[PDB]
Amino acid sequence: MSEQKKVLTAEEQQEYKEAFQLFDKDNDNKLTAEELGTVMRALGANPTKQKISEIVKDYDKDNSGKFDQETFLTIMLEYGQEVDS
Ligand SMILES: [Ca+2]
Ligand SMILES: [Ca+2]
Repeated sequence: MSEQKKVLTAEEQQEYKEAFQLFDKDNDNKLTAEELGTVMRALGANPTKQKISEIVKDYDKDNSGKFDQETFLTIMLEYGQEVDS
């Protein structure tokens, strides 16, 4: 295959699986605000810990201050692609 899709495809699933897995040696199956900020930076540019921490505490208040793969997979799946570039 000449073309490739790193979004809403198997490539995205594996990419994120290893991304969170490698950044989760504690084996918690989740990532804290700080951890999420590191992986999120790859999707955006380079935000501040205080900024990301505020979004995590506001986006994750009905659960906790951690991130679950299911949440990221659901959001990326509902968006259809999220990023265009
Ligand atoms: Ca962890
Ligand atoms: Ca949550």
